[PDB]
Amino acid sequence: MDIIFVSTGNTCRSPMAEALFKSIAEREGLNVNVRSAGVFASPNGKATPHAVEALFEKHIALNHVSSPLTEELMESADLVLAMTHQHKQIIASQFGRYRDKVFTLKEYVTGSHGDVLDPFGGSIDIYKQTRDELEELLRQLAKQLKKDRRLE
Repeated sequence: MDIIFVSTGNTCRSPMAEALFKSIAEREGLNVNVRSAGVFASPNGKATPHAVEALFEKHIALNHVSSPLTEELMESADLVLAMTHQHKQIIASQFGRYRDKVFTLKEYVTGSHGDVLDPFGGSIDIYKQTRDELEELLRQLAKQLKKDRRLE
């Protein structure tokens, strides 16, 4: 029931995923704790302006503080969903004890190997396309988690 989304900087995809998923899960009455982290994150970080603007259009306020992935986070998580395969492997090399909870978002939800590509430095339309890709995956993730008895 404790889910963590992980990207590189924890400024774009992963905070977007966390905010979109919180919104979706609350609509559906899922019992989840949602967090996000970055494998190379410098905290004190806000989400990027385009990430914030992309969610703002969907009436979601992306108020976020960037955070590094910690051993404490890895331990409390039931599921760790990485944006790309490279993230998955980086997490696995640093937190090998917890590899069994780490999957890419696309592989966990769709069964397909695929990455959620980095929008950083891109235009607002790049971010809106990332938002839309994420929302689709996350709506499916929400329906799937409904069947997980770990939701208590």
